[PDB]
Amino acid sequence: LYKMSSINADFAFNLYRRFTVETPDKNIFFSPVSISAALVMLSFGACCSTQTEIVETLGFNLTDTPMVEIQHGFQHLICSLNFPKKELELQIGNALFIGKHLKPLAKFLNDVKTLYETEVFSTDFSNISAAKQEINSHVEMQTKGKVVGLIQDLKPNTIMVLVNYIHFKAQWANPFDPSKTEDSSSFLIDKTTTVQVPMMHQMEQYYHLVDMELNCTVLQMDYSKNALALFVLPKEGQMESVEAAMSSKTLKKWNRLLQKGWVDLFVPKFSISATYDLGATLLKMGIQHAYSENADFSGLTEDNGLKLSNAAHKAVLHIGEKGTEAAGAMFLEAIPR
Ligand SMILES: N[C@@H](Cc1cc(I)c(Oc2cc(I)c(O)c(I)c2)c(I)c1)C(=O)O
Repeated sequence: LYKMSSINADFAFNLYRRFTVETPDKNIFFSPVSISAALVMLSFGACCSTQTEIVETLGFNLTDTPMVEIQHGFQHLICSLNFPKKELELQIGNALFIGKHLKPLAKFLNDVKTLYETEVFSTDFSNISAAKQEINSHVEMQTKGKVVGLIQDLKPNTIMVLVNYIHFKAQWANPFDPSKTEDSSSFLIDKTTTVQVPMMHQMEQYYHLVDMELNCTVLQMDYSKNALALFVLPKEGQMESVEAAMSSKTLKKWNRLLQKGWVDLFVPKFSISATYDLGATLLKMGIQHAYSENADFSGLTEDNGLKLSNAAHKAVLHIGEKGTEAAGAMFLEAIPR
């Protein structure tokens, strides 16, 4: 419901915080919905503690939201996100690359295809090089060329890869005039160091606030339809404290407090990318049995013949005068159990 949105948001912020620990004072950029979607999809085929660990790690309490409701919730979410929207490109889909010799349950396959935007491909993982290339170029195509080389290394014993992809392209409700963009303006990257970036500039009415508790400025920039960007600008030295406070509760607070008024606004034009090896992180967060010799994916294949081995994510962002283009992909790799 809006219950799910609250849970998924808090998962995003907790995972975000894990990243600030693994790569401190560095660019962070990921798609929470992509990561959550891949794991939920994996959970559809899992049983018992293997299944429950995955959803609990995603933030859910199975007393509050039974397994079945979580499944239906995520199927509804991905359907809604993919629903045609004028002036907005947003697609999120998944692909299952199944080994030639695996015995996937027709139930699992029919379910993910009908209910979870899944394309299924029979894959010859005995040519591990060609398989890696096939999967990479499919993710590349589905992300409109924006996510290149998702998979760097694929284990020779790989017998299944689950991939989720997201592509987003939208125009600002109020685009910037490139004739007002300063070619070269300073951006502070640490206390004593600046980099030069093009700085877009406009004066318009925007929803905004100063959080008096957190000492950050929050700025909402709408896209032309069904979407928005939130920029959170901490006071000097206050990034750590703002990061600690990010939560669904904090977003709900801001939603009430944001007020539309005139702002003389300067936003950088830039592109960034980020990659994450997620195997160890997901284990630490509580996904354990999925990796073990006693992994229970009895809902996926006839012979419960696999276990999770690797996971990784790549995401890219561009912001310019016209709008924003962002893409991401998540993969989970399985080997014989
Ligand atoms: N106020 C305008 C603009 C706005 C939309 C969203 I989406 C949002 O982000 C969240 C995220 C979660 I999770 C919530 O529970 C809530 I409430 C808002 C915020 I901040 C502001 C609107 O409503 O369209």
